[PDB]
Amino acid sequence: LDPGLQPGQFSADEAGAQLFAQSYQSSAEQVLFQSVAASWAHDTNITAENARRQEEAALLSQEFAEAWGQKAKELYEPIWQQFTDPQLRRIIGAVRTLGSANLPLAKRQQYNALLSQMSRIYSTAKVCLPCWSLDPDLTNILASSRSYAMLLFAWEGWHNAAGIPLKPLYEDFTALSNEAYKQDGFTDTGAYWRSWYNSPTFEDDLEHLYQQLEPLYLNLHAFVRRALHRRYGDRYINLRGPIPAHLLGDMWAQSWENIYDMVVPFPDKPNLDVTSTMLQQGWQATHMFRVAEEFFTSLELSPMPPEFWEGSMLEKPADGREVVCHASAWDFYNRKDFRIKQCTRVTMDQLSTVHHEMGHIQYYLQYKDLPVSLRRGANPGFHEAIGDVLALSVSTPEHLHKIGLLDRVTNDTESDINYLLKMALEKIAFLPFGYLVDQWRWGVFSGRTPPSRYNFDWWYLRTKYQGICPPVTRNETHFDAGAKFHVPNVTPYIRYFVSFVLQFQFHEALCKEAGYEGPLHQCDIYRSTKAGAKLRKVLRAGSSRPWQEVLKDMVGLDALDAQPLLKYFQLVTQWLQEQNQQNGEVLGWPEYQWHPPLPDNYPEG
Ligand SMILES: *[C@@H]1O[C@H](CO[C@@H]2O[C@@H](C)[C@@H](O)[C@@H](O)[C@@H]2O)[C@@H](O[C@@H]2O[C@H](CO)[C@@H](O[C@@H]3O[C@H](CO)[C@@H](O)[C@H](O)[C@@H]3O)[C@H](O)[C@H]2NC(C)=O)[C@H](O)[C@H]1NC(C)=O
Ligand SMILES: *[C@@H]1O[C@H](CO[C@@H]2O[C@@H](C)[C@@H](O)[C@@H](O)[C@@H]2O)[C@@H](O[C@@H]2O[C@H](CO)[C@@H](O)[C@H](O)[C@H]2NC(C)=O)[C@H](O)[C@H]1NC(C)=O
Ligand SMILES: C[C@H](N[C@H](C(=O)O)[C@@H]1CCCN1C(=O)[C@@H](N)CC(=O)O)C(=O)N1CCC[C@H]1C(=O)O
Ligand SMILES: *[C@@H]1O[C@H](CO)[C@@H](O[C@@H]2O[C@H](CO)[C@@H](O)[C@H](O)[C@H]2NC(C)=O)[C@H](O)[C@H]1NC(C)=O
Ligand SMILES: [Cl-]
Ligand SMILES: [Mg+2]
Ligand SMILES: [Zn+2]
Repeated sequence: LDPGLQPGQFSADEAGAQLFAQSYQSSAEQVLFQSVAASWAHDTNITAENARRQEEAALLSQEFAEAWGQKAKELYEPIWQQFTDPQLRRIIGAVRTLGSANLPLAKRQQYNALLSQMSRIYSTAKVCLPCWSLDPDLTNILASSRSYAMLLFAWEGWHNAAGIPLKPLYEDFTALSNEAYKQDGFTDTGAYWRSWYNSPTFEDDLEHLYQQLEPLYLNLHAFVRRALHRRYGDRYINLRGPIPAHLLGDMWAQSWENIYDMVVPFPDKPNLDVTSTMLQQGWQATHMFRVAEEFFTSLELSPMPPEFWEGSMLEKPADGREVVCHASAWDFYNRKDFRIKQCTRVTMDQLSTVHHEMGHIQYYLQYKDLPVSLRRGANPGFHEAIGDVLALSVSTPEHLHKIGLLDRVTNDTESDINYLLKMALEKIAFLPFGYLVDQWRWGVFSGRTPPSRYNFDWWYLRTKYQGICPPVTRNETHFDAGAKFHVPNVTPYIRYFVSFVLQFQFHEALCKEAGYEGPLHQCDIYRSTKAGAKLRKVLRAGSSRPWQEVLKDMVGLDALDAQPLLKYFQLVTQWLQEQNQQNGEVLGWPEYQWHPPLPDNYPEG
């Protein structure tokens, strides 16, 4: 480490800790920036040289973190929790957790190389014919093809191409991660991840939430399985068993909005999927990002700065460069550079993804003047919910009419059911997947799931919660959890389950502050400066305040609560129950061993 980046001398009391934090800040911006810039150079141009430069930057960040981290524990470990400044408690508490910087040099190098190699395998994998990339090719197949065998070839090809080679790498990463965080006092890596929510009842609280939500998923599941049976027939759909995992519009069966045209309850009404109108009108990536920006400024939040438009990657590069296409938002920690990297496609669900990533950017813009250690969300679920809240207003048929994407307008019972069913395919279908992914990963980090059971325990949870089955046989040479971005790219997932409940709490509170008095699912907060100011208060706090207190100020309650979500969907919850009873459906999948057969002469066709 450069000496100029090393800590000097400070007293072991609150007065000294304030000076320690100020000196840390003045060097941390330089070290964080160089690491983000090297990650950006790699993710937008994957090459062996850019991976070497990124690993070099990661090693330096670990040297910085060890030096200031060791000094913080030596001076303040027994006293920082009683300091009178709550911002200072948070800064010192973060600095004394060293993470991967606890490892000796050789294991640090091994750790960084695994992260680089795992990212490469996932983002360059391809499916070659008897080659397709995940984005756009395989995504488009899973969303629009209605040929069972074509869908199967894409699903099987992808899970085999990405999952199989990742397994040996993921076993080594898990061991090294645990060794690192044990030295910060955590029993395993999953305990560190859960500690961010600062709640001793976290796991029990989540389970209780899912108990209230499960009847809504079971009824959506049965209704959709019936529609699939009408398309594919008894050979491929078992009305009392799990759904084959490749038929629901998405590589992970994680949201089902892309099969809306196959289940719409009242097909005679206006098409609430505006994708064909976007293409007809000539929308491109730039229009989508400017339309999202103008919603934010209608609320008197900030526009995107010049550095955002000059630096971002909003389309897949056409020079054939290899890139990480998975959509992501980037804070460079210098208060100036903020960017999105997205291989944007012109569709309705991509317009929602644009809003989701721009919600992250807006957070970065609002808290950039805090110390670096507090430039985070109140908890990670807050960060995921911001863009989704705005996107709930944008998708209302009334808002779509205002921005020219839906001409015909009606307010009748059948149109309400269509809209809420489409929104249920996006939000309710996701709940089991958002809940199960880190149940799997927490078991791996704790040792309850060793390598010999990675796939056995993944498919137990997938069938338990989602009611789906793999459409070809799997064994422990397969590593199907590894075929989902967040696993090889080491991003925690329970933030998305928290977000999908929390965003309806935010929507209800902002709709009230805007003076709206109709049904919750027809609220549009567009141009409400009062809602804007309420949201701005949350965003400017960063992680300076306990999240339970920020939530109480915003919505009137200091805990996660499913009731606003239930209220939003109530009309379609009742309708789906009534329909399934009339069709004599079985709720659930009591034939839990069932798998579909292979198509005739497969893969030859
Ligand atoms: C669409 O129509 C609904 C109500 O009409 C219909 O009722 C069903 C039979 C079906 O036909 C549905 O398609 C549809 O819901 C309108 O909702 C009504 O909005 C008004 C004003 O926004 C509400 O009045 C307020 O109610 C609150 C309750 O707390 C009071 O505090 C206020 O003082 C005020 O009285 C009314 O409650 C609400 N009715 C229902 C059943 O929700 C909706 O506005 C309309 N949407 C559009 C875009 O025109
Ligand atoms: C695990 O599965 C792979 C491949 O999947 C198999 O595909 C069919 C045979 C299906 O009916 C299922 O049995 C399996 O899931 C197996 O890889 C095969 O291995 C044998 C011998 O090792 C070889 O002759 C085949 O060519 C292989 N197939 C491929 C596609 O590589 C593997 O044997 C199964 N068992 C283990 C422990 O990995
Ligand atoms: C499309 C979205 N990409 C993530 C996100 O935006 O959350 C990306 C990759 C992982 C983190 N990340 C970031 O951009 C962070 N730098 C933001 C931050 O933490 O500040 C994604 O994965 N989503 C959307 C809902 C369901 C889930 C999914 O698609 O599975
Ligand atoms: C992608 O990254 C590579 C580095 O791996 C860049 O290649 C370098 O480009 C500079 C500028 O022309 C040359 O001076 C170097 O000799 C190149 N190095 C190597 C190893 O080829 C490349 O420019 C990047 N591509 C884009 C589009 O940014
Ligand atoms: Cl999280
Ligand atoms: Mg989709
Ligand atoms: Zn996000």
